[PDB]
Amino acid sequence: SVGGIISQSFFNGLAGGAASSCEGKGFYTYNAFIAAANAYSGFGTTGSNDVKKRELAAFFANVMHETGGLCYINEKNPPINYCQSSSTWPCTSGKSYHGRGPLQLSWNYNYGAAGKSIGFDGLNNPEKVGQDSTISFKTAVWFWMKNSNCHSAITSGQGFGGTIKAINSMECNGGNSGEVSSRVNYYKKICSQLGVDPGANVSC
Repeated sequence: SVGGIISQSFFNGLAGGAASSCEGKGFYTYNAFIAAANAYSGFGTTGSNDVKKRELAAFFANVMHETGGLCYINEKNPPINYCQSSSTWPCTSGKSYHGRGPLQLSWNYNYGAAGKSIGFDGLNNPEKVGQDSTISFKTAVWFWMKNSNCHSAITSGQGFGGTIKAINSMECNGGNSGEVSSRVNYYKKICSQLGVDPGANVSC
């Protein structure tokens, strides 16, 4: 029922600010988002209308931050391949697990697990996250629901700030106040566009 809260018009509003030269423009699509949202039971369909609106606002605020406003698919000039040697999620030689997609999925161990959930080979074909729109959004909803405390935070009174803590706790408590402010600014704007109060515990 996410499409009832986030319309095509609302999504185009978010995606439309990206410069035409952004790789994300026309890659990050409403069709892909709605397909991804519906794939994970409870995502933006938990709680009252205000709770659902705040969860979706929280998801999009973090997505807007991570992608520079739905501009970037790929992490810029990644310094490493993001391989942590593992017997469970072995790195494929020659592949990079740099950030890709709406929440910048990174590291072999995360790609492996995402691929297992979504139905692609995360270790051998991490590039799919930057090539298939629906897979790309599914990695973000998967991370939100299954690989982090983001969903639990936003549905247990921890507010938007709890989602920041769930995603990159190093930013909180003065770690990087500019990064927190970036995420918060997006959250407040999106809440305003959805006509929902941002709630408590907005920052961290």
